[PDB]
Parts: sequence; structure tokens; C-alpha cells
Amino acid sequence: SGFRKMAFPSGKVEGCMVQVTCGTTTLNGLWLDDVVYCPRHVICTSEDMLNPNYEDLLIRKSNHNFLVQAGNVQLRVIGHSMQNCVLKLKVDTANPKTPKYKFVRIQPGQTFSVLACYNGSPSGVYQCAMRPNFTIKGSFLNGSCGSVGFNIDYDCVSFCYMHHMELPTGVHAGTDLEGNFYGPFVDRQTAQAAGTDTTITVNVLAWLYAAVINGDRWFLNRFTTTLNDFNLVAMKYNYEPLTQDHVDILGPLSAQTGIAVLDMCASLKELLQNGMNGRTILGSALLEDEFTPFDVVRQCSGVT
Amino acid sequence: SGFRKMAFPSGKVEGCMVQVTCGTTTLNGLWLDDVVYCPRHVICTSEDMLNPNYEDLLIRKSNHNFLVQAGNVQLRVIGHSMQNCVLKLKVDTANPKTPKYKFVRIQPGQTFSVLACYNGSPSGVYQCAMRPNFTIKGSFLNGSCGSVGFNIDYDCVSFCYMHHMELPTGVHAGTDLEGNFYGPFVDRQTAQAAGTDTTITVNVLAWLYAAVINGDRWFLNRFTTTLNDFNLVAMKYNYEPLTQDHVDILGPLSAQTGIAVLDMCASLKELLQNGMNGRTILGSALLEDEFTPFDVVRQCSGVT
Ligand SMILES: C#Cc1cccc(CC(=O)Nc2cncc3ccccc23)c1
Ligand SMILES: C#Cc1cccc(CC(=O)Nc2cncc3ccccc23)c1
Repeated sequence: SGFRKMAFPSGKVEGCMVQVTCGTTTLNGLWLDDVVYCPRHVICTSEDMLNPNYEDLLIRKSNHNFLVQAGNVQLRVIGHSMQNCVLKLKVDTANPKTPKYKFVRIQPGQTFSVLACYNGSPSGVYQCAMRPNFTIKGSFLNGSCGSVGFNIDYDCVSFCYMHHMELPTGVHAGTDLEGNFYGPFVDRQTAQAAGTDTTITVNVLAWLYAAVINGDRWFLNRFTTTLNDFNLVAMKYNYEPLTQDHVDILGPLSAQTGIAVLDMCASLKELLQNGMNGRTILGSALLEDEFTPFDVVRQCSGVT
Repeated sequence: SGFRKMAFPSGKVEGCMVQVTCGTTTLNGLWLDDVVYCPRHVICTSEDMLNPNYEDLLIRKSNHNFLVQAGNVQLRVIGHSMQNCVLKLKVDTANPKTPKYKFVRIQPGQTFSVLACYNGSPSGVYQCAMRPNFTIKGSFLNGSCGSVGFNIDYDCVSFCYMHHMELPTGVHAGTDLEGNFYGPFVDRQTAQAAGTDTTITVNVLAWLYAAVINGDRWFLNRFTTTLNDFNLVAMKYNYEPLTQDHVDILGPLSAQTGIAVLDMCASLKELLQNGMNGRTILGSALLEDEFTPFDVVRQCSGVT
């Protein structure tokens, strides 16, 4: 028992982290096979970071300008190319520590582990969710660019995020491993609206099921609701509307606790309308939305 | 910017995890050099787990009874010994992945990362604190025994905890790497009082400094206090008394924000006496005590 914001073991990803230096900028790169993936803003200076012409800036660069170091060993760059907002630096040596991997684009509301890195060196690992508005509420300082987000299924690492930018609001923006930004963000130092965020309803419900599994039951009530009535409450409190697909993904947790998804929705409705009343659920005094139904089953069953 | 419950990258520890099977019990072991460390209750059955005579139970065991597997390879056991509540199984091969390491006994209120494991395989990593009452509020299922807690200083892994037991209250108990239990706990399936817990005051203050560094400032007030007045409030709210050593450890955070430790104590006093008033600090609606002053500086400066 016990419920924690658990991240995947970072070992497989630590073995892929390299340092990428171009001109005066240093950031992190991801070494998979004979390719190093890093944010394309590694080629920028402070002057052109307000409105960079990436094509023009990359034309002034040759393979020898991209200094790539894996710990204390220098990788030899034999090709470079820009794909969307990422640079792919072909190296003459395949990473001996390349795990089984995939590049995936996650959906908003899905979760992933982030291995924060500086100068190609891992500093820490944390779990987070891709917000409905495509930002991440991470913990990143200058030099963290190129740190990646991922999920692990047995031995396969699914890379879903590469960190690029911190918005003036303090939230984080980045791309998939093909360099496509999540959200409307551009790699420019400019005002960028993150857009209205919402609470991931399906995840809060999944977390309520984890709370019941782990003994926290005070919030369970004698009521039930319908998807329509619950969605009126979700509307009022800036929660994502709940669909039948969400109810279906909550099937296993509903079967495990024997608490019908709509009865759990009525518990969430009462919590939204009345608050916690100074109480806690799984050590939190607010409704937690960074655990998916899959995360809850994974943690509550012990998949390795 | 951004503040997360960050765990150390688990790579160095993942490389040490093995599976240990004795009779019908399987749990995790830690392979460092030519020694495998695991909880001594691996030699128990369900019948003798109520009051085990470990010396007697271990006498019925030979080296060949301890099945140790590292992934898919079998380690050959050439010696076994009990030290307090841990078994040390000498193996004929040193772990090629042994990192630079130390065995340390942490103080209550200190933090550490836990790599939860099942059948010698890493499932996840999370950060937690050793409670003032020597329990840990972890996330562990059956088979997690032998999962270890650690801190990392550059390349040196300091192992501080080995998981042994879940109390009937759902909290966790374990030992240092010499097999000494933290707290009054014994490796017996019996009623065990965890003792009155308290909130780690120095850590809450450190977290309040992290909140100021990361933009959350609403809680700052026009007041100050003394250690005596603050300790009267800490007494009333079951917070650990604040000492000059704690004030001294908060020195760097006090210097960084320019907010005197006693002025921050007055902010904490107002929060304790009035609550959050439905507001949040670093995404939490309660006062967080799982970040030490060192953790806050580490995360806010980016040490790798
Ligand atoms: C795309 C892009 C882009 C645009 C301008 C500038 C940059 C650089 C940049 O935003 N890097 C950082 C990322 N994370 C956290 C940080 C915290 C403090 C300072 C910098 C941070 C990227
Ligand atoms: C010392 C000791 C001792 C005494 C009796 C029994 C055991 C076994 C034991 O407590 N293992 C577990 C540890 N963590 C979480 C668990 C969750 C569900 C079931 C078992 C769990 C150890």
C-alpha cells in the first residue's frame, strides 16, 4: 500500500544523454543509435533568439561546429539536419547503451517521466502530465533544454517529449522527438499564450480509485450521478468533460473496488462543490490529476 | 523555474538490483562488489513469520539454498552471513556495474530516493523523507522487500535504506545497509507502534524559500517572530522544534531570497494559525515537509 508520484527508473535514458555545444550555447542531446537529437535553438545566440531564422543560422554551421560529448568522450559528427525544431546530428558511432526505443507523440492528459539534465548529466527524475493546454509544469533551469520525457513498457523506452522552452509564466514547452511542438508554441523568445488549462477529470477519478484501494475512503458517499449532470459540474469547475471512453478506461479500477464509475463521479462532484473540508486524500489537500488510470493500476499491481 | 518532488537518477542503483529466492520466498537484493545484501526475512515461511528465530532458520540454510539471479544470469553463492536484519550473500563474481558507494545511516527528516523493485526488476523511483518517527510513507507492494533508498553525490551512491516491512497502518519500515532498523521496529508480523510523528519544520521552511524563489509569494507577511514564540506555535501544531542549527542550515536560502529565517518563521506561523484559505503554494494545498534545505538549493541551482 501507499501511493506516490512515481517516475519510471531512468537508467535506460541516462545512458543516452550527451552534451551538445554549438558556438557559445551548451544544452542536452539524446544519443540513440548513431544519431544525437537536441533542440535546434542550440545554434542561436542571445541577439537572434528574439526572432531566429533557423535555416539561415544552420547554414553558417558545419558538422565540426557541433561539439558532442558523452561523459568524457567526444563523438565525431558526420552529418547534421533540422527536422521541425530539432537538430539530428549523425555521429560515426552507435550508442552502445541504446535501449529498445520508440518515438511517440503523447495525448494531453497522459503522463511521463522527465530526466532533468545539465551539460549532458542527469540531475533528477520526476513524473508529470502533459497539461490539456500542452504545457508541462516541470522543474527546469537554464541548460535543461534537451532533457527528455519518456515512458517505459518492459524494456522499450517511448520518448515522448524533449524540453525546449520556459514561458514567461514559468510553465514549460517542448516537442515530440520529431521536433513538433506540443501546443501552439514556437522556439522564439516572445509572448506566447499557453491557453486555458483544465483539470484532467479521468485522472482525478483514477486517483480517487487509488485512494479507495489504499484505504482513504472518507470521500465515498451515498450518491450517484449521470454523465450529463457530472459534466455540468465539470464545466463549472474547469474540469475536462467526461466521455464514455474515459468511463471505459476506468473499467478495471471500477471492477477492482466494486465502485461504479458514476458513483465515483458523484464523490468527485461532492468534493468539487464542497471542497476537502480541511481533510486529505493520499497525502494531498487538493484533487490530484497527474495519475492516469494506467498509472494507478501499474503502481497498485507492481508492473516492472 | 518550477519545483518538483525530484528523485535522483536511478541508473547506478538499477545496475545493482538482483532477485533473491530462498525456499518459497522471493525478494530483492543489492549486489555491490561480490556481496548481495537483502532482508533476512527471505528465509522465513508464513508460519514462522509471526515470531521467527532467525538464527535457527538460517542454520537450516546452505549457500545453494539462496538463489540469486541478476536479470537472466545466475550468481554462485559461496558464503552467507546475517548482520542484524540483513543477509550478506557472498558471490563468486563482483558486480561489473558496482558504482562508487557508501553505506550511510540517515537522520530523521532527511530525504532519499527509493527505487521500488519486484523480482529484482526496477518498477519506479520516488523521493521521500525518513519521518521523525523513523517510518517512511512509501509505495510498496508484496515482493518490494529489499528495494533500497539512496542519495547520490556526483558519482557516489550513499545507500541509506533497505525496505523490510509494511506496518498494519500502511506505513513502511526498514533498515540501514548494516541491517539496523530505523525506529523501534522488528522483523516480525506483530502490532508495532510507529510513535507520534511530527512535521519536519526546517523542511517546510526550506520549501517556503523554494516557493519564494519560484514566484509564490502570497504567504509573505509584514511580521517577524523569535525562536521561542515560533516554537510555541510549532508545539501546538505538532511541528518539530526549530533550533539554531536549523536556522544555520537555512542560511543560504535566507541569503538568496534576502528573507531573514525568523521572518519566514512568522510566515509559517501565520499559515499554521490561519491555514491556506483555499490557496496553494508550489501546487500544494498543504505545508510540504519532504524537501530539505539541501534539496531546495540542489533543485534551484541544478547540481548534476
Ligand atoms: C524554444 C525556445 C527558447 C526561446 C528562448 C530561449 C530559450 C532558452 C530557455 O527558455 N531555456 C530554459 C528552459 N527551461 C527552463 C529555464 C529556466 C531559466 C532560463 C531558461 C530556461 C529557448
Ligand atoms: C520485517 C518484516 C516483515 C514481517 C512480516 C512480513 C513481511 C512482508 C512484508 O511486510 N512485505 C511488504 C512490504 N511492503 C509492502 C507490502 C504490501 C503488502 C504486503 C506485503 C508488503 C515482512
